Parts: sequence; structure tokens; C-alpha cells
Amino acid sequence: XXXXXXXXXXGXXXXXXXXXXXXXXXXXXXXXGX
Repeated sequence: XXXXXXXXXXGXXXXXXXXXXXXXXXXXXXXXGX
């Protein structure tokens, strides 16, 4: 967590989603799974 609750649940932050790529950040973190 941290970073404003992971950017309010995937709203942004995390260094810009780690620069993007990476399969869309693992498909949006498992569609919100983790």
C-alpha cells in the first residue's frame, strides 16, 4: 500500500504504473486482484 492507497485503487501513482508496459501492469493488477 502507501502512495495514497495505490493511487486510490489504480488511479495513477506508483511511478506512473512503473512506466507502463509489463502486460499493462499485469492486466491492471489482476483486474484489481493483486
